[PDB]
This record gives sequence, structure tokens and C-alpha cells, in this order.
Amino acid sequence: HWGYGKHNGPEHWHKDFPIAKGERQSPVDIDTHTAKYDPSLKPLSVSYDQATSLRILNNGHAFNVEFDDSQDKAVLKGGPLDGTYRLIQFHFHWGSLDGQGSEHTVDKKKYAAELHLVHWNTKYGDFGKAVQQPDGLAVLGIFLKVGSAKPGLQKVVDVLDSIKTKGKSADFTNFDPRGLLPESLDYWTYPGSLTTPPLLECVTWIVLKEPISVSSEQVLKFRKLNFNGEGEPEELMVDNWRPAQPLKNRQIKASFK
Ligand SMILES: Cc1cc[nH]c(=S)c1
Ligand SMILES: [Zn+2]
Repeated sequence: HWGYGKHNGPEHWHKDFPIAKGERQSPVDIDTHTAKYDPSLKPLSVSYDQATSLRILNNGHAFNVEFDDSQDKAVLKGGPLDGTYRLIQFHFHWGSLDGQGSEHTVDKKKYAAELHLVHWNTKYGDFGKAVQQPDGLAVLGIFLKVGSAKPGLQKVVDVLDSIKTKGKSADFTNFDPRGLLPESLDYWTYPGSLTTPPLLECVTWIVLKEPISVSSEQVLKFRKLNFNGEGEPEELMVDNWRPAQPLKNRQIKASFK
């Protein structure tokens, strides 16, 4: 099955998921000089006051912090979006070294990690229906740089020991995702895809310009997770990012001057 190694990583995915070579794949490099400010874009509305976290799961590729998405509790709207998109989960992609890990890049710069807050368009009723639609998902992407600690990330770092291996999960109620946001909601936006198989082309990407700072100890802790299951030889969960893909016939728009 697919993964991030030499033998089953991003260069191989197209054999089981041919859309890997499609017209709207993610991530991409954000060329800041080529992205045009779009004065018709709206501010983003991130409404997380009522977010209900439930569980954190090591799925063998990343860890997912999952939310109750059976009602409009934590939603994203505005920005480039029509309609209301419900938060279902967030996860990260990160590197074995602080110089690499993000999936999007900015003028070819890689950050140490990238947070993806995944939301689905409520007009489609559930997540599995939404991923069959070109406007089914909205993913808010936030870069992590290593510097000062991010206090709102520490409860996630604290629990990773309990979900070290593939298929482990733990209670993760009462987590406020507002503590993972940077100060500014200035963003770039473009149409793309999931960045892991099945690589579906359903995503409006909204990538914040301002990274959050995390400490070197926080990201070290991410790197102690395992891809493998319990009882299997240890494979550190690191470098679970897909490199930038061809932009093709797409424009990246900026919300800011
Ligand atoms: C929905 C989904 C799942 C895994 N990864 C990403 S970027 C998005
Ligand atoms: Zn992701």
C-alpha cells in the first residue's frame, strides 16, 4: 500500500491513483510575485467558538484530531468560498529536519511543517459525498516555523506518546483549535486536491501567509511517532509530505496587497 518511503512514496502513487498526474494536484509552490491580489476576495470567517474535538488517531500516515461534524459547530466561510464548510479534522505534515516538512512552499521556501484544517461543504450532506465534488472541501493550510513554542499546540504534543503507532487513538475532547491560528488571516487561494491518496480534486485551498512558530521540542515530539503498528519494526513518522506539483492551468490569488 502507499506511504512515504522509496518504494511506495509520492513517485509511486500514480500507479494506483492515476489522478496523481491530474490537472489540479496539490501541493504547489506559491510564487509570491506571480500571485495577484484579488480585491473581490472576502475576509475569511473562521468560526471555531463551538468546536467539539473528540479523538486523536495515528492513521499510519499522520495523526488526525477529529471533531464532531454532525452539526454546524466549527465552520469556515467567506474568503473564496460560497457556502458553509464544517471542520471534520486537522492534521500535520512534517520533516525529519527543521528545513523541510511543509507541502506548500513560498518562493520555493520549505517550512518545518504544515497544518491542514479540513472542512467539507455542508450542501453535500456528508464528507464522503463532498469528496466527489470539485467544491467539496476547503482546507486551511498554516505553516509552522521553528522558533518560540506555540502554547496552543502543547496539548497535542503531550498526547502523542499515547498514540505512538498505527491504529492507536486517544480521547481528545475539549481542544480549542483557535490556539493554532496565527494573528493574520491574509491568505493565498487556489483549486487543488488532497495531498495523499486518493488525491481527489475537491479542495479549495486557503493557505495563510503568516506562519505560526513552534519550538524545536514540539516538532521533535512529532518525529517520535511511528508509521508502523505496535509489534512491528520501528519506522519513525517523519517526512510525511508530498512535494510541490505542477501548477498547470491555475492562478493563485492573494487576499492582501
Ligand atoms: C481530507 C484529507 C485527508 C488527508 N490529508 C489531507 S491534506 C486532506
Ligand atoms: Zn494534509
